[PDB]
Amino acid sequence: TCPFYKKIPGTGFTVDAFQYGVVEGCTAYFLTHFHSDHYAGLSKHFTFPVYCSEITGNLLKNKLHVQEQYIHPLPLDTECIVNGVKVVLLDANHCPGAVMILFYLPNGTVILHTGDFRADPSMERSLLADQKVHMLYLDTTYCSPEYTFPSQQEVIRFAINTAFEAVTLNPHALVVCGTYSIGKEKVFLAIADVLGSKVGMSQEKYKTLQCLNIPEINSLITTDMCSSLVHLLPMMQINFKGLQSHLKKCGGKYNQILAFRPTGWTHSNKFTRIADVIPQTKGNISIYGIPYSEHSSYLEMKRFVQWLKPQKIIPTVNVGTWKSRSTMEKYFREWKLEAGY
Ligand code: NI
Repeated sequence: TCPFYKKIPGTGFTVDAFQYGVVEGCTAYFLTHFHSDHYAGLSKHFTFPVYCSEITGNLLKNKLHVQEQYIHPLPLDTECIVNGVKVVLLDANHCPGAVMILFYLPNGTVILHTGDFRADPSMERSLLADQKVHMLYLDTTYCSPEYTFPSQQEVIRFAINTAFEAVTLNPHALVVCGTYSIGKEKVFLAIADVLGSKVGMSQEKYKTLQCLNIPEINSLITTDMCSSLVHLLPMMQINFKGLQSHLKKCGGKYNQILAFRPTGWTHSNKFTRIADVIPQTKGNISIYGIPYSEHSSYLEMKRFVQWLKPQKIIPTVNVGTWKSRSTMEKYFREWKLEAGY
């Protein structure tokens, strides 16, 4: 049974609700982005209308096999009518294809559903500038003041400088970057660009990247591993055993691995500056964990919400415990008393 925070009142609409069978009353199923917790349930046997971005629709067709007749892609930043209701899709600054959805209800209420997002001041100059929002369905992944991490640009600067220095010292070093979903592609693309290399990967990951409308992608990636000195591997292989086993497969071309694990937040964030990050090392293998986030920090979240001034907030993440729900409600009331709405 579908929970309340995935339903849009006054409509036949649901958001990120594919794991509950046929939802009674649902005439259109929205999908915010192609991450497994959100698409859980979709397959080639789905027969209801799915609304999404172009990039998410390319992934639904090629990777899950959903038939074409049930995929409804919408352009971004454009007023669209769906089943008699005006909607807009906005860039969520999450992974490729990720959107927020503005719903203009027949009774005059306006609802923003963030999906998953990383709030940014540039959102204050989108179509959200133009009118009031009554209800906010909010990605609360990092809604606590301990969740701190740097800008994506600082993190990429660290990764590029780390890789360029290691390979310039040792032209026989290989760089490896872990992945388990779409998102975070700037990590491996920026490193391969500084090294003058294409990125090598499996056929399955190449297929996924070919769905993402990245300009000039054919110049950036390949399935020919031997030609490449930046390789992608599944995240589960990013450990000393997995990486040893990978170096054997390269036929004595390389004598050192430098590997990156993009994570979300980790408690090493509470003490260490990005500058000061050190790897885990065994022998000719070193592994860096780098805090590249595609969700809002506490501070970015609070600024967005204090600017938007919603009448009501419904969290979509951390909703399963009384303590998490209570904690989030306290911060929403602080923010409202501080800013005066
Ligand atoms: Ni996500």
